[PDB]
Amino acid sequence: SKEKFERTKPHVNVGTIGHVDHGKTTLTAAITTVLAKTYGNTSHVEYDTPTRHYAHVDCPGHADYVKNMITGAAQMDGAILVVAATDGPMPQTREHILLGRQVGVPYIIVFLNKCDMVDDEELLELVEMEVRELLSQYDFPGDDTPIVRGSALKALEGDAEWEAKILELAGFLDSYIPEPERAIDKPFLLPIEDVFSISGRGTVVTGRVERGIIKVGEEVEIVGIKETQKSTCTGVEMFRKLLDEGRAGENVGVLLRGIKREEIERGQVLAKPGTIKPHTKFESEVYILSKDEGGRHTPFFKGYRPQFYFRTTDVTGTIELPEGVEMVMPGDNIKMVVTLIHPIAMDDGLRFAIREGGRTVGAGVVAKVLS
RNA sequence: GCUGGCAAGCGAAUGUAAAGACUGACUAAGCAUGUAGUACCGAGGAUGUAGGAAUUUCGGACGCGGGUUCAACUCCCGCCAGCUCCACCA
Ligand SMILES: C/C=C\C=C\[C@@H]1O[C@](O)([C@H](CC)C(=O)NC/C=C\C=C(/C)[C@@H](OC)[C@@H](C)[C@@H]2O[C@H](/C=C/C=C/C=C(\C)C(=O)c3c(O)cc[nH]c3=O)[C@H](O)[C@@H]2O)[C@H](O)[C@H](O)C1(C)C
Ligand SMILES: Nc1nc2c(ncn2[C@@H]2O[C@H](COP(=O)(O)OP(=O)(O)O)[C@@H](O)[C@H]2O)c(=O)[nH]1
Repeated sequence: SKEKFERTKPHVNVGTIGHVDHGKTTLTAAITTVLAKTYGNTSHVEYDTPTRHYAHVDCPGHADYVKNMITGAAQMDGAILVVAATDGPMPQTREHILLGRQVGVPYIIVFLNKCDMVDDEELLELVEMEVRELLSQYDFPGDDTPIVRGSALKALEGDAEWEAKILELAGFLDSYIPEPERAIDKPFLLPIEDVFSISGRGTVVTGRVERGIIKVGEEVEIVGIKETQKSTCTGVEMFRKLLDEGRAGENVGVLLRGIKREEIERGQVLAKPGTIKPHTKFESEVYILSKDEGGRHTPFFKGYRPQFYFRTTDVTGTIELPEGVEMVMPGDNIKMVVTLIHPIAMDDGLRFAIREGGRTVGAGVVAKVLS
């Protein structure tokens, strides 16, 4: 809160969701150190590339942390698959790539650690070919993707070769990730993802601005679980730096006045007044396929109670279908009505995720609202 | 049925009552194929192998949902209702 941030080199979000205990934290720390040297839980570090300013999100690679990882990847603009070159693909890596494809991460860069732990020039190529084949078979891009090999912990050790290699890694990261599209057309909207309580400052809510801008001193409305209320913003900041306005697409922390830590939970949205209204039941078309798209095999019936993940959080919901469909067997391209317990401010065209038993069943697009 | 040959009175003895074949227009009365009928049932005949009565039970409900030992009413998971532990300072 002592640095006046300059809105140059537009913000781009990059997230590392690589394999567990394969060097994600070490890799991001090494990247930050080498960039700050040559240029002068979800860990949100930042670094200013000469091309663009990036915010690096090291997400937890644990399966049980998938719920917050969903927002971390939806938050994310470019994925970094961090994997060891001595073990190759893993079930955890496959789950992570499936989640990334289901959340819609366009650009992914593969990094191969433990390059020097292997005294050969064929095993590294074999594992690179294997991961490339995995990407090409799991609906991912192919030979037009920069694949990065090298050591993630020696990048911090005194060297020159690996420093140059990681600098080249950062270069094509910023090359392969062009200027992203921002949605500052509609009024301001920001889904909440974390809450902090600053002693002497107050409560601050973190998140990626979905749309619109936030000027210092603007009135906004909290809409979400069990509550729709009003508030005032004072002191827009980003990564402990002074800001003047907050564009859309970057993870920022907005300071709210008259906010209670227990009263405000994750799942709500800070919108412009009179824009969106929370609803508990709405009509949506489902896009489940027969068997090979996450959906189950046996022809289940009504009363299904899945979690409907949204931009922020999820909630257990019920589904009702119009007459003409005796069963709700997988293969549901039809429209139905979904009722949720916790009301969340929603708009037409919203894309949500249907999940159950730790696996995604199908997608859904909001068609109408029944309040 | 009027008549039909005549006895019987015109108010007397007092009546055999078969009704199928054959020609053809057939789409019964333009118009597709005909000599007995493929229709229509309703108290005329039959199904009784399967669905209705009893009779063994499958179905359910211990929070729901389902991929689970079927013996599930906690044999595998995601939630939600409480207890605890921390991560958690734009
Ligand atoms: C994943 C949960 C959270 C997502 C959040 C929301 O997802 C979304 O609502 C999203 C809507 C598009 C959503 O609902 N996703 C969540 C739910 C739905 C899932 C989406 C997308 C899919 O389409 C039916 C999606 C995989 C789709 O398959 C296509 C190809 C198939 C790939 C293979 C893998 C699959 C499945 C598979 O079963 C499979 C296999 O076949 C062989 C081997 N092993 C496998 O395991 C293509 O790759 C498309 O991408 C939006 O992206 C929102 O922006 C969001 C981020 C708020
Ligand atoms: N030998 C070797 N070890 C590595 C390399 N990259 C990462 N590591 C190991 O990975 C560990 C760091 O794991 P960490 O990032 O904290 O786990 P994660 O966050 O779940 O990915 C370190 O102890 C390193 O020994 C590498 O290139 N070579």
